[PDB]
Amino acid sequence: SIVCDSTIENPCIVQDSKTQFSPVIRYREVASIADVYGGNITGINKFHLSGSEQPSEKGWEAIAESISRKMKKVIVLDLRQESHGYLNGRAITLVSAYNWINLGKSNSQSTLDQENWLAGLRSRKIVNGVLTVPQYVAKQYSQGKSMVVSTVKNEEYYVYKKGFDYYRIFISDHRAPLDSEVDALVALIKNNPEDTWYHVHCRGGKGRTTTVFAMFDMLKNADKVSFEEIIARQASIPPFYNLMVTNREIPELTPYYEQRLQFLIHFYEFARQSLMGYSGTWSEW
Ligand SMILES: [Cl-]
Ligand SMILES: [Cl-]
Repeated sequence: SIVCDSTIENPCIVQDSKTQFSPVIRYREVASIADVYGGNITGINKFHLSGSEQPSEKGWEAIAESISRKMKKVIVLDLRQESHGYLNGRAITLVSAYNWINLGKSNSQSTLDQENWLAGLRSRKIVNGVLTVPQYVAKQYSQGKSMVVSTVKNEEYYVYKKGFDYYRIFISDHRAPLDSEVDALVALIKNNPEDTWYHVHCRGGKGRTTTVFAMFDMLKNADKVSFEEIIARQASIPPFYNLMVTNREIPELTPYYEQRLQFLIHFYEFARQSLMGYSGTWSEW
């Protein structure tokens, strides 16, 4: 064996949930923008759209209860390209630098690599080297804990138990979606009833989820609401993620945030033209 070092050759097992019982800390519902935002709220209040970070086992119960109270088919939209799953009910990720373990891979290969990784853990009596986020950030690669394996599960296990559907859109962390994934999101929305509830999530519940919320908003409203107002209103509810802000916590990620913003500007124009009569796909546009 080898202690991890955050390279694609020797990636780290990082536990995202403090425990299997940890609460959801970036849960929000897009429709609440209508109750909070002081600008243009046209077209917001009828969305059936919630989002979060990656839940713990118990977190899925909280999300299901939140959705039930608001309520229709529910689709959980996992935006994560990177391999992830659960070890004894705790959310875990296979982490290389900038959380890009599956960067450049086909979606097929990303799934195969995840399921092979999880199968390897599942076959062990004990898993070693499980880092917390603070330990990973501090590069304390050899200070991870061991866990006696009770269960190793993918997200689908928990989502299906709640009677929800699962659909994966493979977006690299900190980046814009690729054209295939944009087409897949637009089609998913078109191909399900207008009343469908989507619970959207990524790893941290920040950039990817907010990007997708903005895309949903543009697809419905870009012909009547300005780009500026869409982005600002999506920033008005917790966690207050403003897609305009491209200088964030990690300076080395600025290029990707900038490219994501340019994507959003182009998607806005596509969405507006689609509401004005353009019948083709994003890739064709
Ligand atoms: Cl298992
Ligand atoms: Cl406006």
